[PDB]
Amino acid sequence: IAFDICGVQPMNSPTGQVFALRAVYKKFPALAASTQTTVGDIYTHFFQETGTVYLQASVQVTIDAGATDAAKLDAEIKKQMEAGALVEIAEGMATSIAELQEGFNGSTDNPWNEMGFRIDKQVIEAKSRQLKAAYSIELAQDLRAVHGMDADAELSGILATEIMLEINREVVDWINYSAQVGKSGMTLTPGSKAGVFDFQDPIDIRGARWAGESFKALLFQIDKEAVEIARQTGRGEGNFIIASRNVVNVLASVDTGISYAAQGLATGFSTDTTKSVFAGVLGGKYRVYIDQYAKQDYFTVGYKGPNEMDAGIYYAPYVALTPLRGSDPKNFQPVMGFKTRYGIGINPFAILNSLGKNAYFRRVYVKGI
Amino acid sequence: IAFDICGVQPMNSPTGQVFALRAVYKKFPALAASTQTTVGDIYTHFFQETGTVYLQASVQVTIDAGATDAAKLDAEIKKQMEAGALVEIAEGMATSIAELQEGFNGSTDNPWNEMGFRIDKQVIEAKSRQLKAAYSIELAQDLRAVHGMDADAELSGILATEIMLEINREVVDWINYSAQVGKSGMTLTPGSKAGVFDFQDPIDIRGARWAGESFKALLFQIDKEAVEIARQTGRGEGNFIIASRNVVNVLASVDTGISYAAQGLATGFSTDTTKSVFAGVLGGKYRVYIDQYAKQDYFTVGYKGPNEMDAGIYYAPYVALTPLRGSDPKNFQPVMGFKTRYGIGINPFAILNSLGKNAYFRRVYVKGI
Amino acid sequence: NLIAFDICGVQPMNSPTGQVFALRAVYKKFPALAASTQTTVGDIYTHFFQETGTVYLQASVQVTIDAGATDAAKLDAEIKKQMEAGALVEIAEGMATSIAELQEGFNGSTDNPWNEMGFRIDKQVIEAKSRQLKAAYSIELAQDLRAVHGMDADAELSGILATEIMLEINREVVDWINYSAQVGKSGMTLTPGSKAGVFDFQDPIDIRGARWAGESFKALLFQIDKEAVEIARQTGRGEGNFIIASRNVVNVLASVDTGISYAAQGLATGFSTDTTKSVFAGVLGGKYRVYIDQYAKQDYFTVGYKGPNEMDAGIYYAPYVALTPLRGSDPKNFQPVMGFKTRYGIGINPFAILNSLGKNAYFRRVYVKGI
Amino acid sequence: AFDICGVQPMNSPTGQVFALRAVYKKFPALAASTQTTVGDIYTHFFQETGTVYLQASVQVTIDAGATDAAKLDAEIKKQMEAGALVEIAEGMATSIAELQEGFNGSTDNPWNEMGFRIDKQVIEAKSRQLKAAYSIELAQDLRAVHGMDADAELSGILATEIMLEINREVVDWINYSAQVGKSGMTLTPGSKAGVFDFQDPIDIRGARWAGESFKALLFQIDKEAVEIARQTGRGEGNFIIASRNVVNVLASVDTGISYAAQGLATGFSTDTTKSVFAGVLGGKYRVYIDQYAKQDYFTVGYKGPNEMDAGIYYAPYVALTPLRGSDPKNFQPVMGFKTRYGIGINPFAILNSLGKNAYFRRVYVKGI
Amino acid sequence: AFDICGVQPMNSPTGQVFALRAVYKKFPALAASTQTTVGDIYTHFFQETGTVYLQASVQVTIDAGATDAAKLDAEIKKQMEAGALVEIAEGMATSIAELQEGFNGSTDNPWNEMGFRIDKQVIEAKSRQLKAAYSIELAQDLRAVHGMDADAELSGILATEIMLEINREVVDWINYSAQVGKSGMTLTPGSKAGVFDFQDPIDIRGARWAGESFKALLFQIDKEAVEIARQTGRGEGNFIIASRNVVNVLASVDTGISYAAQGLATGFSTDTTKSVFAGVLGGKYRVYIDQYAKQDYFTVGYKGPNEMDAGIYYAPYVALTPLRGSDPKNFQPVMGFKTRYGIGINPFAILNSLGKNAYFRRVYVKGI
Repeated sequence: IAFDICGVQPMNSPTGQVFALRAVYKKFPALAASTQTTVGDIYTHFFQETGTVYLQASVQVTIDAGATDAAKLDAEIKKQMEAGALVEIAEGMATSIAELQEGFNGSTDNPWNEMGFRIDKQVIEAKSRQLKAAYSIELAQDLRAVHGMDADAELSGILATEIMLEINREVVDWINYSAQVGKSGMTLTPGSKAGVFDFQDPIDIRGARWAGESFKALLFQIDKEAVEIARQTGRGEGNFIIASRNVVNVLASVDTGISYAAQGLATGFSTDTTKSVFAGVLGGKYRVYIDQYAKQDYFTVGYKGPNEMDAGIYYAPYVALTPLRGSDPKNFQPVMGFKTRYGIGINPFAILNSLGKNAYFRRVYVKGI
Repeated sequence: IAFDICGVQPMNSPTGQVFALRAVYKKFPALAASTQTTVGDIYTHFFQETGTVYLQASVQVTIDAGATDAAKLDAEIKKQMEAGALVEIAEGMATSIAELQEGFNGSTDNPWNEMGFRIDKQVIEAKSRQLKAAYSIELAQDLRAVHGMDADAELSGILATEIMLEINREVVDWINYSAQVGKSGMTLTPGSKAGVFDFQDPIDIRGARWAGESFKALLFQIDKEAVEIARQTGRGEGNFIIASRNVVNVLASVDTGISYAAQGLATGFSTDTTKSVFAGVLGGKYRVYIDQYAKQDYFTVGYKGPNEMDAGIYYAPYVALTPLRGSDPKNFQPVMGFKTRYGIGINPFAILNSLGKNAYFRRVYVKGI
Repeated sequence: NLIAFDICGVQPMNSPTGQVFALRAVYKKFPALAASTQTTVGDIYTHFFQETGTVYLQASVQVTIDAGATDAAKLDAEIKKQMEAGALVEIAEGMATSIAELQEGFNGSTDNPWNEMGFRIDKQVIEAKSRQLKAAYSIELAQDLRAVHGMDADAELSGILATEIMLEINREVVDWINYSAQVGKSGMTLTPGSKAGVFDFQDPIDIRGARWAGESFKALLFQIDKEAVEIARQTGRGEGNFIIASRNVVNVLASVDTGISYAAQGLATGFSTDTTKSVFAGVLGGKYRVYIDQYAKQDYFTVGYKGPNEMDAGIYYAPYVALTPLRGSDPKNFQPVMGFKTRYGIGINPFAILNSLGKNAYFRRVYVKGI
Repeated sequence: AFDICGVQPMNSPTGQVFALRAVYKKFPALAASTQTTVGDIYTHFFQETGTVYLQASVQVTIDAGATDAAKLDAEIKKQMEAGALVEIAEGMATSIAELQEGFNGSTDNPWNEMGFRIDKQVIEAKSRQLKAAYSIELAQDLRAVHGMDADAELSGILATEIMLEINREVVDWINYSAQVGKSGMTLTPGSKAGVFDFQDPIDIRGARWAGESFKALLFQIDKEAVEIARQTGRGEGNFIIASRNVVNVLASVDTGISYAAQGLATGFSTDTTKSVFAGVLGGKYRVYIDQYAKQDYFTVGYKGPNEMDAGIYYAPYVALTPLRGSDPKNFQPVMGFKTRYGIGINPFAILNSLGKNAYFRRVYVKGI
Repeated sequence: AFDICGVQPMNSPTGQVFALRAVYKKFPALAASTQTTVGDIYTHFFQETGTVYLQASVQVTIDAGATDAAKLDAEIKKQMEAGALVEIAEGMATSIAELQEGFNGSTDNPWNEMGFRIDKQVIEAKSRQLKAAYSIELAQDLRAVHGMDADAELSGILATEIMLEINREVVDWINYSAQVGKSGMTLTPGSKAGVFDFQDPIDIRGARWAGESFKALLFQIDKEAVEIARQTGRGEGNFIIASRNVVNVLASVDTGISYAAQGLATGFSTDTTKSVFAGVLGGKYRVYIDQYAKQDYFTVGYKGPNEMDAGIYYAPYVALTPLRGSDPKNFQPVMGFKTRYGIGINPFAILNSLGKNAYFRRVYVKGI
């Protein structure tokens, strides 16, 4: 039943389609020897080391007029930077120019720009899941005769649960195939291991002591992943986490009164285990699932809007729990099960071109728990 | 009453039977010199140190075509890895291939959809148990004369308590016998001692500082056992813990106010002791009961579903607390006593097929408390 | 003014001599593992290692243990490897029980296996043992206590003395508890680096490597729980329900778990309005009802068990007489006396004072150093 | 992102907004042989480090033989070490000015204008507009396949995008005009003059782990808020505009300063509600997430209760006026909207906006 | 405006206020061969680290063969370790003094006295005035454009400013009459005699990061508060007046000491109302922001329940009295406000006030 998690847009035919709100997808004069900068303006300089900077003047200062040697010029600029005379910003300076130029050169013309979205569609097959039931008469006969049980019906209900669990696994698995590698690039700590959050590694845990602090550090990496999702998808920051039992046990220990075992269950001695759902209030940024089938130890930060076209992944059921019945006359032993067909969708990002591309999701390997 | 964690059903006739819902029960091309990786694709390489890792490309980078020296290749791969160009993931690869291959050329066979269960039944006798009061007239005369007591009325309450305790012991005993050795196989720490958790052993306690962290390390092993139960049963994570008083007190010392001492009785100066129930729920997940008769010191993790038929162990009280009364003329001392006939059951897993074999339970010996 | 025996049985007398009752409890060839043995999962074999005697090993893996290991040293080596591999698992008494039940259960019979309730239940005779005190005071104070303070003199002395005799009998009970208590932190309750009967806060072993007092104090509690368990096991009645401990120990215990003891904040706020320090401090961890031994001689605590039944204490006191007055004067100086006598009788669960000293299963005493 | 600025809406371009624009002593030298008077202040230029004022705590003669300035400095240094002379700067500069005014005070007629100029600006109701630009087949399929409202939904998206762009623009002007923060008056001498680097021991003041480090940024924020208070003459920063990284950091401290929200915390896909403020940091700064942050930064700004006390203005005239049509090159549908509002700024003398806006301080952030 | 001072409001200039102005051991040596007497206190000079005062708990003979001061020190030290001899310094001086004073007590004729003289100061109702200078066009536009009462609202600003300016002036005088804080009795030996540098281990008592460094300032504040009690004879500092930076520092320490008036922040600057105390530092000192702080600093001061125990007096005579007219030279309207109040301090003797007033101690701040 792990479909609330994504868009569904159920099909009424295989191939068969879903929709997604796919996104559309520094010129400063000079900072130079003998030039007096003007306060509030910005000048550009290439340092002999580490490329260029863009510095805003706070001080109207003439910089080393005799510095025909960049080494001297660099030194004076550094002194002026220390002085606060000249201050470095990078992309933000690009912005100031863009705003400066468009403001001063603004005109009516007819510059209707576009919503930042391509908006697109996919044709998907109603991919199915199932294998043969094979159950006996005698069993069914005694379940009813002994306890008044509905026999086959109960067995069927169990089976139906197993179907949903297998689907849930597939949905999650697809997230974890299409998801981009998290804790990478824009989301790395300079001293990191490039993709693994190692609780025993001071860098990943930002120098944390005690489980309290290192656990918060994990959530911090999660916040970073959510931001990258916003940066690449344009739909806002990551809105959910799917994670291994180890990860949730850790995150559950952050903010304390957040993740639940649905302990009313245990209180009553396993009254309804509901092992298909989530349980809680971690932070306030991510909806969350406890992946009981996690192969080892990881988390993935995802996103989902209120609109079904704003998932980045889709579950579009065509056939669900459609009963299959029969028997083999050689012994008349019965067949009871269900057929299903649902198919998946994945925002294009242009399965081979989905693997490692899905900007709505970032997958991180977890170590050290 | 141990009968919170077993199936009951029960029997209105010995021989006689119970039901049990029994279970039916990394290939990448290469990461090598001169190969330009493709973003999202996964490449494999065995390092001269560490061994094989699998890295997922984030960057379309040629891995040093001149790195014909495996040492040089390791250096280049490591460099690209540090760069975040190639990121290490472990289980992620195992699952990625499985879907890639199945998706690409999958099929359906003749999938009259199933549940991964055989579901079966076991015939049981109403195995008896019985106790005798074994008391004298002289005692009875004075309990009445001295305290105004109803003599064997009290002995009866004690005796009844004693027989139900013995029954409860038998349930626990069979769980402990049926349990597979825990902290074994899939649940071992490489430096571990095979089936025993030793609080003085830095491996078992994961380098823990003082009792606080060490006690939590025990909790950690318990969760690992609970998972193994889910893996083998196909039903779910352990729902209860049976453990020695030492272990329960240990578990009670971490994960806050879970296990209760029935503090109202302590406050009132032993108005009762009520030492006959589950102490509480560990992690909000496992009901934990005290093994009042533990042979050594230990814990057992077990699973119990909502269905009585999903216990792994069964108890069927056809006859219980039937009083006996009389005298024996040789000493003419009174006769008072109790008898019961309940029988036990196991999930057959084909007693001979459950001792040290039953998937529903895992048992670990505990040292060092 | 309190008995401080609210953790023990009374069974009061109607005559000296005099008696109490107590619910005294009544009180398989695993086949040798050998070279070439093909084990079977769940089966248990006996193995004698050249070092440290025997173990019992359960198969987790259906494996042959080196048929060429005719040398016990080789057999041990293969076994150790199989243990490292998780193939073979060591448990001792925990196995003895499974073999016993399988064998006894399978080969059982209706016959006549009626087992007894696990209780003997017996009685003791107690004389109304007496204790007594005198005021030993002077008349000149009685005269001026009245003239100067408006005091009732003798009346206050009487109250003081009555208090003292009650405190002294309560002290006597504690001494008997400590006398009879078994030594705690002993046998079943020892760790490998332990010191047999004493918890030392300056000893890294006792504090289990604790960081500062918070953790060290908790370590003391952990030892207390272990004591409670051993008591439970030996008496067959369950975990210790109360603690008697010295001022230093109690203050330590009250420094953890936030509110186990009453601080007597009403009393303190009002500047010692009525101290009544003859009362239980409160409940440790919500588990043990704890009383302060205001007369502790060394520094210590005793953990003990008490059921709801007066016959389930392990120690008994049967008040026959209390505060019977004395009045007179000593002609050697004609100074006055006031006084009291009590009579009560005490008992101890038989546990067979000869069978009491260091033998009383309901209690475990541990000394504490380093506070 | 207009509830953090004055609005003063237009009913005509040009058009204008109003703002509460603010209007905008020889201590005797200490010398050799001079005995100080306790509590008195003297001027002294050290050969090394220049001038300080020296306050006497001790009535001490400063080495009558100290002809050489080097000797005079040495005796002063010794007297300083001894606590006899205390080295101070501007607190005294004000003390003497007030002392002197007291001394030379006179009834006269010293009426002084409250320190305000109070002024106005003429503004153009600058327009903005976006179009749907979409294929008809898409719209036909959206409806035909799932009963979606097709072009109607695109219209809703577009209206949203326009509003987001307007907020974007307001932020961009704030970050155009904002002064450079973590500079001047708000620097630690060992700092990088404008960038807060979480990997840099100085910026984080040697903080132990993230908790303390995150607070260190909030401390820098308070320093910025103060500089704003000082320069505007109206009060400390009241709000923050920041990148998600910065907001997430600040939201990680002080338990509940940001919206805990706990309704979108463990479960699945109900909403994202991405149209609101993150909360109030420290109970002081209303904070909004810059969904278009280019790299990683934040700005601290002041906003008073009056329309005239924002330092920046947004004056809506026209909103979401629809466009409908098609592009004949392929006859594909067009929908869209146009708005008009216009902006303003405290004059501060966009010529006088760039890097001059006293109501705001912009800080570049890295290392998160 | 200030109102944490004595007010004793005047009904005339000159005109006066009152103030409750302040008036302002032969231990036996411990020695070789001497058996001590329990409870007695002996003095001993160790060859190293000066002297101690040791009280006998044990009647022990201190090594009669210790004729060598080095041996004597060793035995004394050992008996001290033994608990035989217990060390206290001034506490012993007090105990022996009491013994001596009690023992030799006599009526004689030293009737003692409250250690006060109590005095009076005549003060003028010093005036202050501000102008409006509002133009006609401004008024026409504020009414025409926003429906504003123009001059009336600008007047509210003007009146507020004269109130604030006086409040500022009162504080300024406190900051000059105050004695140098972090001086003498309140210094760390390695200090700079009056400035607290949050980056300097000496001032921050070895503290790690801003958290503990900031806490170290609280320590210095408590030291100042004590010095005030020591010299005033009336009590320890009760309040802190400090720069925004310092108040923010204090706010960050122990958290609940001061508040943002976060309801105003929450409501988007409904008001700022920052004319009241931020809170109470540590639950001990009421703390308020000097929004006009010149550099960066804090002053610790004492205030008794009696107006005459303030150390500073403000005795308002005239306040916020409006000016009305016009000026035909440009024919613009005339508005403004005036006050009269008068101030003074208790010097415990600005000529006799600067750097002298025991009620207050002022410290410079660096390194935040």
